[PDB]
Amino acid sequence: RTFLNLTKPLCEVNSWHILSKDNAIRIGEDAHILVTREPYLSCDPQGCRMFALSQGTTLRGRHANGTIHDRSPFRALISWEMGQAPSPYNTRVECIGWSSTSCHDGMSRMSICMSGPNNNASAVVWYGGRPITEIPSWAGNILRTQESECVCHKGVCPVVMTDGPANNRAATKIIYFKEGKIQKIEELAGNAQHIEECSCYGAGGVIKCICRDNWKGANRPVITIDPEMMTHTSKYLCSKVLTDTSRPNDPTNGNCDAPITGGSPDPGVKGFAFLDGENSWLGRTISKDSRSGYEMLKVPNAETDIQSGPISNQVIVNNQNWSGYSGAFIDYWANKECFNPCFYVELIRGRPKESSVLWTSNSIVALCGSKKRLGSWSWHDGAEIIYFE
Amino acid sequence: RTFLNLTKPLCEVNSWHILSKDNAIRIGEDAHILVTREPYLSCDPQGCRMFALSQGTTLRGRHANGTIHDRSPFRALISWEMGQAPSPYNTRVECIGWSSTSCHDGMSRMSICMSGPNNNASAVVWYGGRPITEIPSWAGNILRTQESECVCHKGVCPVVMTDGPANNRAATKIIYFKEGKIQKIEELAGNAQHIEECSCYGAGGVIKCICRDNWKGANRPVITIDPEMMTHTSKYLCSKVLTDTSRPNDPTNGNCDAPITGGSPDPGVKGFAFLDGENSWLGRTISKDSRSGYEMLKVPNAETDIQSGPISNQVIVNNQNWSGYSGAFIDYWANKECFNPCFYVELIRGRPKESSVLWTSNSIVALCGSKKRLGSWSWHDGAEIIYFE
Amino acid sequence: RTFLNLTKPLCEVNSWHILSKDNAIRIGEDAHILVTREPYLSCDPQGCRMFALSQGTTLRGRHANGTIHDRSPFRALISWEMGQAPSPYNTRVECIGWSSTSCHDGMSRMSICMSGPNNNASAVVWYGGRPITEIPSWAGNILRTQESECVCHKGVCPVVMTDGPANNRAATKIIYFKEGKIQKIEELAGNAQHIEECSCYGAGGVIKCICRDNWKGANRPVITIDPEMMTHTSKYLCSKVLTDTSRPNDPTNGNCDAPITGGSPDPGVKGFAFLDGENSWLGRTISKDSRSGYEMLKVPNAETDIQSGPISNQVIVNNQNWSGYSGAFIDYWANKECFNPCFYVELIRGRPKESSVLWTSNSIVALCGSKKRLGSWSWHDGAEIIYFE
Amino acid sequence: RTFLNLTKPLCEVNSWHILSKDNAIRIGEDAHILVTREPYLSCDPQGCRMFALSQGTTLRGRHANGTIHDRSPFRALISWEMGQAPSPYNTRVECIGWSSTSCHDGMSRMSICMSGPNNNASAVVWYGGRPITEIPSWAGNILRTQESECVCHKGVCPVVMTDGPANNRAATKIIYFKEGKIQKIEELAGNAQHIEECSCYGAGGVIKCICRDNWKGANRPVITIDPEMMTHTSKYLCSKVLTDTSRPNDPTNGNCDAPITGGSPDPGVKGFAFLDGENSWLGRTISKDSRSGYEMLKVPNAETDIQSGPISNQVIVNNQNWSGYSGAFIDYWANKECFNPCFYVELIRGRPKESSVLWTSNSIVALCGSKKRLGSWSWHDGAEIIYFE
Ligand SMILES: *[C@@H]1O[C@H](CO)[C@@H](O[C@@H]2O[C@H](CO)[C@@H](O[C@@H]3O[C@H](CO[C@H]4O[C@H](CO)[C@@H](O)[C@H](O)[C@@H]4O)[C@@H](O)[C@H](O[C@H]4O[C@H](CO)[C@@H](O)[C@H](O)[C@@H]4O[C@H]4O[C@H](CO)[C@@H](O)[C@H](O)[C@@H]4O)[C@@H]3O)[C@H](O)[C@H]2NC(C)=O)[C@H](O)[C@H]1NC(C)=O
Ligand SMILES: *[C@@H]1O[C@H](CO)[C@@H](O[C@@H]2O[C@H](CO)[C@@H](O)[C@H](O)[C@H]2NC(C)=O)[C@H](O)[C@H]1NC(C)=O
Ligand SMILES: *[C@@H]1O[C@H](CO)[C@@H](O)[C@H](O)[C@H]1NC(C)=O
Ligand SMILES: [Ca+2]
Ligand SMILES: [Ca+2]
Ligand SMILES: [Ca+2]
Ligand SMILES: [Ca+2]
Repeated sequence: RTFLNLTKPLCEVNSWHILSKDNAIRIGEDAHILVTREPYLSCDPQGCRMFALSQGTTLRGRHANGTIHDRSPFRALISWEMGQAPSPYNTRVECIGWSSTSCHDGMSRMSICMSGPNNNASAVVWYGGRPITEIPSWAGNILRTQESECVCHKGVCPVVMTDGPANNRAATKIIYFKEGKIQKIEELAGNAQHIEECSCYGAGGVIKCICRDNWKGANRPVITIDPEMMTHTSKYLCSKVLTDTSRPNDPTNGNCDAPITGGSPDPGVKGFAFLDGENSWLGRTISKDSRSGYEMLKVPNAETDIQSGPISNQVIVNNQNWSGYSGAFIDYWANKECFNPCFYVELIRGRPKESSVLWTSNSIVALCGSKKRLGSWSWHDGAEIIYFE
Repeated sequence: RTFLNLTKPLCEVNSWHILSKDNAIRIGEDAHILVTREPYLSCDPQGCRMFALSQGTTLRGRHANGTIHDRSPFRALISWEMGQAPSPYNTRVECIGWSSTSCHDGMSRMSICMSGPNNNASAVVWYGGRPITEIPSWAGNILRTQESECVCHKGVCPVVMTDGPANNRAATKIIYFKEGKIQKIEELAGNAQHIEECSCYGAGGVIKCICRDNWKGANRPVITIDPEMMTHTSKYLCSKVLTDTSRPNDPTNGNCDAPITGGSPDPGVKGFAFLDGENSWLGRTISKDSRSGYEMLKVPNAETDIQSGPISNQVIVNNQNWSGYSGAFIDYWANKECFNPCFYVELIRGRPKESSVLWTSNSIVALCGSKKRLGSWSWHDGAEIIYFE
Repeated sequence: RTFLNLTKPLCEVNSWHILSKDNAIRIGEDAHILVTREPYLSCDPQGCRMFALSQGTTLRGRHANGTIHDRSPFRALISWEMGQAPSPYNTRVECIGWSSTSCHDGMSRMSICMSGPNNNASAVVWYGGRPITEIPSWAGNILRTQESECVCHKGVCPVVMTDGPANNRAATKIIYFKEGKIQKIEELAGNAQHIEECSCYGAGGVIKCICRDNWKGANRPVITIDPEMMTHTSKYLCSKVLTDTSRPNDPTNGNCDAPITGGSPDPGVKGFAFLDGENSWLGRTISKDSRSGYEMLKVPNAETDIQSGPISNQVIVNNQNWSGYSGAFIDYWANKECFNPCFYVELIRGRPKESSVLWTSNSIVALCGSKKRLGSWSWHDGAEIIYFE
Repeated sequence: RTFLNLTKPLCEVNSWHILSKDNAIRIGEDAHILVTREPYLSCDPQGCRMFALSQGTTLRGRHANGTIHDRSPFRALISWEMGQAPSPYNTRVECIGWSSTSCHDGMSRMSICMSGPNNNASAVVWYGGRPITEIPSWAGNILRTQESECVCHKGVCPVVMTDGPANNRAATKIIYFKEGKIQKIEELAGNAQHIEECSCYGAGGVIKCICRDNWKGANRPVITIDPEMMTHTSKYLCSKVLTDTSRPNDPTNGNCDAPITGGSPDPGVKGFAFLDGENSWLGRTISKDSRSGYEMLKVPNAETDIQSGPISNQVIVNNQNWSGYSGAFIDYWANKECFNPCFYVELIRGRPKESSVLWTSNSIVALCGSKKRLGSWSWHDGAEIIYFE
């Protein structure tokens, strides 16, 4: 084994093929399946695994009552074999807490969890299954991180974190790790005005993080990171195709260097994009208002062109079904000439959209790029809420 | 580890001994057992595994309701240790979809799943647990495959696929894979008029696939494949002993080169045969109308002689019990000078034949050849439907 | 790895220490635990495992109804990590059937299961997890074997099998296996008049099997096997201390060469003994009539002296609790200069003795020798039958 | 690959970070989770595991009724992957009994369990999964041991055991093991007047065991062990900060060489401390009467200074929540220059404090030292007792 180096370009992508689906809510109606939210996937030289924040209870259990609540001492980052649903029997605890990221550097896995009260949270950084570093809150307001995978290059794994208000200017930092140890800490610089829940991927020696501006923008901030120099720049996705939720109608032109505001009633959702000239794809909920549906839009030069619009689309989840967070990952250890973009959509079931149940949970679907023009259908959660009533 | 070569002849078979039985429906009455159908077994250097298409629900779960339906976004190919029943806790997801095949080449396992809507399905081809190739539907009508194992020789694994009507001429192809990559594609040639759900095995450098003509024939198509030249020929099993379901009474003579028009009310069922001159064995349901019972018939020269009839028989499942699909596999890595034929029978329970329950599932029984003359009994599913009422 | 040989002597035993207990019935009252009976343990270079014949249903499942019945197509030999209870999720299917034995030769494990109808049963012999040999019934009346571990010496593993009446003269054979292949078959020789369910162990290059005479004797047959010459002799335990169930009161003298009759209402139970001159121990149920209680008695020269009586005792299961079958095993791979005797007791719950439930199952306790004088208590099953009503 | 040597010093500790939490009671309200008590953690070269004494029943099972009872034939030491909750499906049985210790010497794991009746208990000492040695009771009154990990140096692992009354003078021994074999036995010497349930850790070639005086002292006894010379001394923690439960108010001065008595109604609880001059931390329940709350107190020179008081505190469990036993462990195989203190708190639920249920069980939280000043949260058992009514 050797350190992963981000030497390869992104693969050409013309459509998206099915990678995995865990059907967790369908199965968890009867089997012992943990309540989760904030899922993702991350790979290593041996393959890929699903990750999520457990609520420390099963879905049918009486303790599922109240799991709309985001932060508790009963949450933990868990991982499991891709495709399986998360049970108490097949899940690995990565760290304890209510916000996370994880990535493999080619040698071992780094996992990070924040826990604690809102005014006094702390991150614990784990490497190869052991705790290495702890980081106290710097702003006394919910120190928190990506909720999808980090990316490593020559053993250096940058991680984006935020501490401060969700609805105003906050203190975002990029922390550069190696074997779980802090190499360098940078304050956020550039034109992004607020940063949450970054979705990051690497290609051609550059890491790109596509994030959530919870304060103003319905356009997504983009942080571009040089993992060798350990420096970064930031701005917004230039395209007029707005990809946060809630958002207004797409304007005539986007804005590379400032938020495009508007939309109702919610300030943001975790999301992602792959940005590679003509080979650029933006995910978004189909609804401009709610976390419903999910579509992939091929928008050439989305990163640079304020007039860029879609040239193709693929519906991943139809607009009659619930979605949620979405994020980027790549199997960097695949036997391929290029790094092939993948993504997941979190399929939220229960509260607040479905208030006939006392709980909130999700299932997962994941897809990767194809150079072919593949047919598509909706990969919605598939559980019947009435069965849980 | 090296590539498997089909260098051995088939073992002499006089009797069939019990290999495995999972008793999934009996166990699943109380334990967390996934709803399945279209099962099979496939082996590798280390041992043998059971495979099936999950319905993404447990048997006692409320989502078992409606599982008569063949195609949904909640289906997946799953595999598990031979003999165990399939639960959410002991199963590996091989790929996502509603039609599959899988085989080990001696180095790693190739698995293929079709998914998507009827008019726009796609295959994803996996190797060593990673996605390698995607294949779009070529005829826009349920792109689909074997529902039992493929077979490999010197790294080349041919797979039979069909796209188009189930009740008319369709577009069948033989696709030759190596490490999940397409080496060659041939259109079906020869005298077989319709091809579904091929059951395939190898011996003496030749692969034979015994299939289901869903259009006209109650006699089964036979495809003979040279995996070195990557060429094939096709025709029908010659024997008067007709092996599809439904079928009419066995005629005075079979027909090597044309379908013999069937019985009532089913157009076909997946089945298999081992064809080796005198050492030839044909499986079929005992009922000529329906998926009930299962028998093995030794029919010397079934492949070449229209007058060939049985010289011995073994009842596998009595005709008072439900059967289903059946298929071939071989433990190619056994410590034996010959390749010993094995088969499974899918034991279907619930709908449509048992409509007092809302679900359709199955269990599995598997047997392999013996040179001895062994006694037999019926290996029926064994669950009491009344318990599920 | 190397083939095990049996050159070492038996360790001195002055009392018995607890090795394992699975509490299967206690746990299975509310967890998914398989119905079993006929358990045992067997070891290999890595450790020891528990074995039993599953009934192919959970204990709380509706299919547990009727599990008094000994033989069905839904039974299989399952193994699992010592001390765990047997669930559908942690058990390995060794083979399919309703009578078994198993042993490790130092290189791989051999497992044998009989299945089929009473008049036409057959054994399948597995080695290293693959089927090797099949053996048809020779007398047409429930071909059957030890229900505890066999024993191997320099690759040769003898197994005692019986085919014929349970209540009169039957056809017993010793079959000598190597790598699952038949080396030699011998008809039973000597003065034992009937043989069932042998409990076997090795020491000093010799295998002793202590069996059950179901026809006449309340004293136990003893078969002495030389695994190098592949020959055997047979007689009865000489001691006046009678160890089958049912049995009469112990007489003033035993009989080395004929069955001692008497006892009511049961013709026999599987049991065991370790016979090593002054270092000899006999197990038996505490009740003379019924399968209740269990005691270990140190009976110097039990194998050779008709007047031999106990010089020490250890109650293993008190006489207010149900026992069942018992048998011998040894960890032949321990880091010791001698082979230390171990045994298990099957703790039967449910029918026929506990008729308030519809099922029959068991749990397991296992103990090994100590040279120390250890205190003792009763290791009964521990479940409350009322909880299952 | 090598025997652990206790060469490294203790790391500097300024606050405590979360390591693991299993949330067993919350999860076990619906999933199949074993009833336990007396938990701990122990690590090896590969990772850390949770340990506890099972009660041989699940929490929702009818057999959970009466599990306040400490000693039965149905208890066993089980271990499982750190962070998971203990189920019948993911737990390894280490040994059978109702008092235990375990530790890894760098090569293999030693586990010890006591079992049997009060007047005649015995220990069985296991090494690398096999039984090695048995020790009969020397005082005929509940032979018993640490209930948390032992510590090894150059293959020698000392273990503190007690036999005799809980409420008067008893017979304590230190037994030095290597590969599970007794190297030396010492009678307790020094000023400690009664010893129970030692919590032990090593640093700089010295092992320090912080114990429970159940006879007199509310201050904790401290046994100091030289694992090379295999010798020891004993006394009490000097600090006026009393750390047993029940205890009186902290006096003006502690006493290094004799018990500080008082407190009501209970004579003791298992506890721990790390003692390293200025770098010294004492755990205790927040309540001086009952097993509620848990606090860590930095008490410089607690081991040597009768006037030493706290200079910092961290609430681990709030005083509105139930706690229980606590103990020391260290990941001796961490990639760090110093050994980092860790500890766990047992979070007892059910009887006798919560008598609305018929059972007694626990969950686990574990924390390790940080050199940082981290914020803190209460890590209580998050279950709602009403859900179990
Ligand atoms: C314990 O298990 C054993 C295995 O050792 C099992 O063996 C089986 O026994 C039966 C006979 O009992 C064998 O049955 C034979 O099967 C063939 C083929 O049958 C299929 O096809 C025919 C035609 O379509 C169907 O009617 C039939 O239902 C099957 O689907 C038949 O051709 C055989 O018929 C001949 O033998 C009969 C006597 O056995 C005659 O009565 C009959 O007239 C036929 O005779 C002619 O051929 C004989 C040569 O086989 C010859 O001896 C005669 O002189 C004459 O020319 C027959 O029905 C079956 O193959 C065996 N299976 C295996 C795997 O070995 C035992 O029966 C069972 N024992 C028990 C229960 O105690
Ligand atoms: C039985 O097995 C033992 C243990 O493997 C063999 O012991 C070896 O004996 C030879 C002398 O015959 C010594 O040189 C070796 O050092 C021994 N090996 C060990 C690891 O103890 C023994 O040879 C075997 N006996 C037979 C006849 O097979
Ligand atoms: C148990 O099985 C017997 C025999 O089939 C049947 O009479 C009875 O109804 C069954 N009882 C239950 C409760 O399933
Ligand atoms: Ca926004
Ligand atoms: Ca047909
Ligand atoms: Ca008898
Ligand atoms: Ca005390």
